[PDB]
Amino acid sequence: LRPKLSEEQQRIIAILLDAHHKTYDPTYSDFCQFRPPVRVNDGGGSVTLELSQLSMLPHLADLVSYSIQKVIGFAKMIPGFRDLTSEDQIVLLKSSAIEVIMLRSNESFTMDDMSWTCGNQDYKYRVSDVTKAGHSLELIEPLIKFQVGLKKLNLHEEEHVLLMAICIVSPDRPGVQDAALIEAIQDRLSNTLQTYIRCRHPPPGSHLLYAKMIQKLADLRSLNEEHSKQYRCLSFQPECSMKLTPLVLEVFG
Ligand SMILES: C=C1/C(=C\C=C2/CCC[C@]3(C)[C@@H]([C@H](C)/C=C/C=C/C(O)(CC)CC)CC[C@@H]23)C[C@@H](O)C[C@@H]1O
Repeated sequence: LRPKLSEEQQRIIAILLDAHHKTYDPTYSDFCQFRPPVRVNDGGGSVTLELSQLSMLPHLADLVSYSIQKVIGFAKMIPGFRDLTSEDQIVLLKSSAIEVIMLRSNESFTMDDMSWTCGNQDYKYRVSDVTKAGHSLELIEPLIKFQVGLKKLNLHEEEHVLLMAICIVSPDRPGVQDAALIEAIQDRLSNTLQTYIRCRHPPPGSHLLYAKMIQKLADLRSLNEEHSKQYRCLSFQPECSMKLTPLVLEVFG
């Protein structure tokens, strides 16, 4: 059976599409306002050098901070999000923030050269730029693998925004008070996505896609954990906090 999207489901999708268009600039016209990217000579990928300089940390910290502000705006527009207590809202935003950033970044990721291209050469981020920000291959390599796998699913924008919404409203986040409400909200998003795929998504791969999408959410949890480990070590570097921003410090600190 392939039931049609209900009126409510169509409206949910329309709201999510609109929320993403208001919170995701595909021209990347605000990036010049961030602290400029600085790329030093580190051909050897020296952990010591990278840690002593962190030349890309200020720029990427601003990009991530800017993105967190956009994700918050996006979340507030998710049907049902505002019915939760602010306490539960904060908990969900903090624990999913980096996952949504990795998800939403897929839009700027290109398989031409395995990089995130955001306009001109100055705003093209490769593996080497991330190591210059203080992170190691243990997080970077799986991150790239994740980006390629997500790209290959060739998701419609409707499925892309539904996945980010589902990612944010997870009942199994450490610290949630009303897990039942959150689960109710997530199920409504999940059924919408499942219905949309069977309904609007053409073959090959008509089915299976949902499972593949749910699996990516699991993958994210792992990246979340690894990023968290590396951020901690990174905060051990003296004078590091000044290279970040208050928002990043509170969300990952
Ligand atoms: C943000 C974006 C973005 C790209 C994302 C990138 C490319 C550079 C390295 C990033 C930022 C990784 C990287 C491992 C995370 C780095 C974060 C560093 C910190 O640990 C702070 C969390 C130190 C500053 C995660 C996503 C990825 C560009 C646009 O698509 C909008 C999106 O919305």
